[PDB]
Amino acid sequence: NAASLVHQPHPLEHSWTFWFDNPASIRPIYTFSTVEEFWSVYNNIHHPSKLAMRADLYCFKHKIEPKWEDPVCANGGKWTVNFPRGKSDNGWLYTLLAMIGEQFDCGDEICGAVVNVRSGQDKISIWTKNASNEAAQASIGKQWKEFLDYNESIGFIFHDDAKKFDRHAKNKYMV
Repeated sequence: NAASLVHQPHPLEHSWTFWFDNPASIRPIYTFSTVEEFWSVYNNIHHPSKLAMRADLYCFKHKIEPKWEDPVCANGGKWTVNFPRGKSDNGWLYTLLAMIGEQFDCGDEICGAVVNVRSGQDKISIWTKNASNEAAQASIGKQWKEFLDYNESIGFIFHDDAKKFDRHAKNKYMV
């Protein structure tokens, strides 16, 4: 009946799923496919300023698992930004909105994002596919900086390098 007609949800291009790792143990917690479901879920998950130390909160396209070994992610990598502890809520929200709104020019390459809550600095990363496509990666990085008003350099780390070297993995690209 007209009830659904006059209050119709606004579908997203993709479905997305939040995953959480507490402080193989990464679990899916909320899926959403519309703008209204996004805000409903976002308003019931803690913002990073109220997540516990060592928490990782991921938002990935439906059916991409946030693991280096996932076949979509395997040859990919990540861009990373840093924020002071407890000062990452706005950057997280903008990152989410840019992703789910398909605002990136090379938005095909995006897998998802994650916020890592740590003492000292919080980190946010966008995970992408096809690490070796430097042009596409640089487009994403540059465009992300512009969305955030971020004024520092940001680096891209191949998943292959993060797996092999650990803390010691270096940035392949910077922008």
